[PDB]
Amino acid sequence: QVYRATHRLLLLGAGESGKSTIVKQMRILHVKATKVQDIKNNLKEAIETIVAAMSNLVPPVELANPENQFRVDYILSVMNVPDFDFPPEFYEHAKALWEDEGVRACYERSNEYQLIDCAQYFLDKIDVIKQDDYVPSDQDLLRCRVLTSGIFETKFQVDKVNFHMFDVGGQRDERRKWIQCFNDVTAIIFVVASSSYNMVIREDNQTNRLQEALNLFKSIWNNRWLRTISVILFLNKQDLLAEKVLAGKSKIEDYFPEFARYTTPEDATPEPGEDPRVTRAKYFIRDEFLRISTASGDGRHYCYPHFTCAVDTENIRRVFNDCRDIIQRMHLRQY
Amino acid sequence: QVYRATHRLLLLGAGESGKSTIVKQMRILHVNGFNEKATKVQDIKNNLKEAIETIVAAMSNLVPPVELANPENQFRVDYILSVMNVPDFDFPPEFYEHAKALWEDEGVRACYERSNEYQLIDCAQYFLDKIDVIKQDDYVPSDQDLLRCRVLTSGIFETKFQVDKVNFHMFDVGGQRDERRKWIQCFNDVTAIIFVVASSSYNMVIREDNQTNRLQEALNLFKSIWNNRWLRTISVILFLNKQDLLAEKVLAGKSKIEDYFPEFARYTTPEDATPEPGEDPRVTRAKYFIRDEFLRISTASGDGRHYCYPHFTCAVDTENIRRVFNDCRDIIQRMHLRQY
Ligand SMILES: Nc1nc2c(ncn2[C@@H]2O[C@H](COP(=O)(O)OP(=O)(O)OP(O)(O)=S)[C@@H](O)[C@H]2O)c(=O)[nH]1
Ligand SMILES: Nc1nc2c(ncn2[C@@H]2O[C@H](COP(=O)(O)OP(=O)(O)OP(O)(O)=S)[C@@H](O)[C@H]2O)c(=O)[nH]1
Ligand SMILES: [Mg+2]
Ligand SMILES: [Mg+2]
Repeated sequence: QVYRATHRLLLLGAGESGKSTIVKQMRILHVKATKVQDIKNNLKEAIETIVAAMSNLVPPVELANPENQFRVDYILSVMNVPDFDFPPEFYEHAKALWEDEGVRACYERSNEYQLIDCAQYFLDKIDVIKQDDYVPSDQDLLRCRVLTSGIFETKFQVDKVNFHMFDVGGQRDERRKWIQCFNDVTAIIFVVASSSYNMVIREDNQTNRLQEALNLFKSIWNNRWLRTISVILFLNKQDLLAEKVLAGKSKIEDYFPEFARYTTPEDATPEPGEDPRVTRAKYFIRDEFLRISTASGDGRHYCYPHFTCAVDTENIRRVFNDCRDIIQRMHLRQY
Repeated sequence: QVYRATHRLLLLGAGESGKSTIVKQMRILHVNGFNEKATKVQDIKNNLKEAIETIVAAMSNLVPPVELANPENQFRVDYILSVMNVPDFDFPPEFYEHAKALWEDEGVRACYERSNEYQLIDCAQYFLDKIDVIKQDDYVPSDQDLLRCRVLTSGIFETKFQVDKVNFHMFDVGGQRDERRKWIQCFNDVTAIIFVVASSSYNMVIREDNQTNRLQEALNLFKSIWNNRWLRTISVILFLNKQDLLAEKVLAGKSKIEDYFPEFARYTTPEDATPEPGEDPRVTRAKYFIRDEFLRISTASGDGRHYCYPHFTCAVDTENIRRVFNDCRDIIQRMHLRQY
């Protein structure tokens, strides 16, 4: 009985797209020692990855300061070892490396390798993290990355209405377990890491990320079990997408040729003073998905897109509240 | 200094478009007070009287004229027409009963369905359906009753409210051609314009000259505003109002859209449409077409100095307004920061 009365929302999307970051935003709105481990862990992974990559790129990247070489040597030594003790000498080698113009130049070419999203975020606050009395903020916990293996349900009430939300693992190994969640689903929330148009998936290091998303979305929109189900599509990481468009170093055209003839829609509503180039790039990415969503469905289900930033509490509070009504509609449309 | 920190909003739009109704929603949602209670009951009564009189007055004046389903209902029509212009109408028990008996007459209903050929108020059927409730001595208006009620706006009224410790000064104006002269008094330091369009009026003519199409008047008014010199930098949040009335009208198909806006016959529902679950494709098509007519004007000038943010609304529906206005708060703040 309570079963059918529940608003059952299923988060889907590839890996590192923004799924658990959405759940975290839900707990902060409607609902620590291990967490500092995870934050310290992300911090270690960030630096190892950058320094490890310098001598593997083509052309390779060398240190701006030859005298930093011993620090590279340390980082690479303590690479994959058992439960690392995080000595003080770790925090200073990491900081000094991060300030090196060559370590940075390798960071700028990070789409050529597999770097985590929180990388810069955490590297900018090594001095805060290292303190004994350090207590992670709400934002730190949002940025913190922990890969999801398994199915995690999160229950929360909003204006007296109850929601049960399912977070899954995004990578390929995990997609098998998804079918275990298809029962009585009110709405699917599909998340997209929009800024990843110039990157490749971890699984095979060949498949374009944005492409993987488009296919996974195609598979979802046409799934035998989800014919009736409507999809709320978060075109996420708007902040990163913008920055990349404004940096102008990696072009969307090179990865997606069709963008060359693309023109901003007549009904595109840009943010106050938003650069025209951002507008175009963000609406292009949107229209890549709507092509798929309009191809089938026969009016049995619909796609409702939104531009989001999963790490922005006020953004996720706004977009989520603006959906509470259609979700109710969809639930009554199921009865 | 306090002047520059507040969020100034200006309700623009034609007569009977829905401006005052949006204002009452802001009060119901953000200000304190159940209701003068006595003055309003009188307004709702006047509303009821107008609808009934208007409908029957029209029967013989329509072409072809409509006749009573039951001829025995003639003394009723005779009464209604005989108390047309009484200034201090006492509302005797006799009024309510004649009104209720004619409203159930198939012929009067038939003339109601043809109200786009004359001038009938929005709340007609709402108040006529509860004539019984309205006549009791202990009759007190519900929120909905107050929202459906129609009073002409003759001036500028300001409503101040707060959401999340943020202050909103909202100015309501008169939409009829007569009042548009006063509009410049509110153009000072305005943060955003909310423009209300009565989507459903595609088949009606304005009161002022009984000739100009209400939707064309709204369009022309929007062009005037969008291209006004004092407003070159002020953005417009477009409320496409009367969606409930639009859908009814379209689902009935008794008066076609193309018959008033010919270009509709070659308009195709955008790829990016997001219909409500179980929405009739016809409805989705009509409502986007109307939205677009307005966007064609907004995208023809402005040069990045201001933009248009369209929304589909039903002002008499508190949840609809609550939701829509909340969705707007962040860009209203952004508009203000952009001004600094
Ligand atoms: N800049 C920025 N970072 C974001 C945004 N959304 C997510 N991230 C960051 O990206 C990372 C990946 O998101 P996360 O929630 O871990 O992905 P996921 O889809 O749950 O990953 P998985 O379980 O399938 S492997 C986290 O570090 C997170 O803080 C966003 O909009 N902007
Ligand atoms: N059913 C329905 N009625 C509506 C809607 N919006 C407004 N109305 C009705 O339309 C009528 C006019 O409302 P109002 O808001 O006063 O117009 P206005 O813009 O203030 O008009 P003016 O002051 O310029 S003359 C009222 O009867 C109101 O109840 C809506 O979305 N649906
Ligand atoms: Mg996850
Ligand atoms: Mg008014």
